[PDB]
Amino acid sequence: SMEQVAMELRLTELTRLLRSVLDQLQDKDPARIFAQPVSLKEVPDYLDHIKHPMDFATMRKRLEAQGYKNLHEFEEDFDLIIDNCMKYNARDTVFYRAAVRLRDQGGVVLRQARREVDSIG
Repeated sequence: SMEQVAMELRLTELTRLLRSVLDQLQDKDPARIFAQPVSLKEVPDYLDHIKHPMDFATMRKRLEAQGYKNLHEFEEDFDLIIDNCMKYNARDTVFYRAAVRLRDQGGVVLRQARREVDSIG
């Protein structure tokens, strides 16, 4: 149907905007701490602590399959990155501190993303 095509075009355009958001958030992680999944070879107990692991490569896979339907779903995954790290790692660690800085700097990007998503529809 034409309606299905129009819905698909909307999803494609959201995917474009989320890719730009993702790129901007990942720039706020210049140490690449959050770039890849925590390795279960190197941290073998991780899944005993963290039930829903997340990282930027994993988000990028979902994004490129058009697997985010709305900004809320995308933000859920970004918040998992931050929140998982702030539980597994202590306050005095470069990991925790990286997550705080990513959260604080990412807030700005996400605030305007929400306005754009709403504005453009």
